[PDB]
Amino acid sequence: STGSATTTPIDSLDDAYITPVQIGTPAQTLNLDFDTGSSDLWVFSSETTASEVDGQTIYTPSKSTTAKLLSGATWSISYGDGSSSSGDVYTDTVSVGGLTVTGQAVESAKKVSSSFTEDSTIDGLLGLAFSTLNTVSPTQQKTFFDNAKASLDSPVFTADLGYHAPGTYNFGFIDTTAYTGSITYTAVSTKQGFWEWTSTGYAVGSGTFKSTSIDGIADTGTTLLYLPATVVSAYWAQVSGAKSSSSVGGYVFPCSATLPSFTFGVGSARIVIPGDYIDFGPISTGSSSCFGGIQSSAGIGINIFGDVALKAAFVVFNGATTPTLGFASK
Repeated sequence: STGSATTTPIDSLDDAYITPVQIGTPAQTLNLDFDTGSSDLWVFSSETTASEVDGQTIYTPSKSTTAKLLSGATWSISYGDGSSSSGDVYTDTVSVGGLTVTGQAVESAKKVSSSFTEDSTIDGLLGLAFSTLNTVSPTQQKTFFDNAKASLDSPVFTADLGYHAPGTYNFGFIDTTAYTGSITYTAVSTKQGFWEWTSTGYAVGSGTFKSTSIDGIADTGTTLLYLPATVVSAYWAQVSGAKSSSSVGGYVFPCSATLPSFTFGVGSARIVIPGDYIDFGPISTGSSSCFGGIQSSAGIGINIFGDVALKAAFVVFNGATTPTLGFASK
C-alpha cells in the first residue's frame, strides 16, 4: 500500500504545516502537525478541557463505531518549545492520504498548554520519530508509520515541505518526479529515538564550504534551523546589522536586509537554503527588526534540522531494518 497527503503551511511564515488525517468511523478529519521529532499521535477531543479549546476541530470517540478505549492507558508529553499536553488513549482507524491503519493509538487530550490552545489551526500532532519515544503508559504504543510499515510497498515515508506553499507527505514510495538530481543517503542513529544524522558541513552564501561534522535531527515539527553557536555566528556576521538579542530570544536582523543562502552538507552532496527561507518577519507587528530562521542550538542540547532546512529538500525517512535518511535538491 501507499498513501499521499498534501501538507499546508498554517500561516504566511511557514510556522508549521498541517496535514488532513481521517480518524474513526465515519471519518472525522483533523488537521495534524506531522512531527518527525516525536512519537505520539494526539488530538484535541471531546475530552479536552473546554476552556483550552479555541477553534480546533475535535475528535469525538463516542461518535466513532471503531473507537475503543485503551483501558488504563494515559499519556503526557512535553516538547522542546515548552509546550505540553496529556490525556487518555483510544484505538481507532486512522487514514492518511488513502493509507489506512486499524488499531492505531489515538491519544485524546484532556489538557493542553496555552500554545496549543492559542493555535486554532493545529488539531493535534502525528509523531513520526521512533516508537521508543512514545509516551503512553503503562504500555507504549506504536507510531502510525511503525504500524503501517509492513503493509507499505517500501518501508519509507517522504517529506516535501513547501516554501510559502503546500507540499506533500508520501508513505510507501519515492516520487521520482518530486526532486532533481539524485537522493544522497546518510546514516541514522536511533539511540535517542530521533532521525539523528551527521551533516558534513556548511557554507554561508557564496562562501567556501567548511567541512565539519554536525550531528542533529531531522525534525519536521520544529520551525527553524538550530545549529552550533559558531556556525550561526558565521552566518549572521554576513548580514549587516544582525545581532543576537537576549530580549527577543535569538538573532534578529534589519527587515531591509537581503539574506544570504545557507548550504548544508549531506555526504558529498549539498542542500542550499535560499536566503528568503531564513526570514521569519517582524519580531512584532510593524517592527523593522526581523526574526532569523537560523538560531543557536546552545542550551537546547541538540542541533535541529527543522523546517527551514527540510523545506529546501526532498527528504526520505527510510525505515528499513537499518534506518537511513535521504536528501535531494528539488
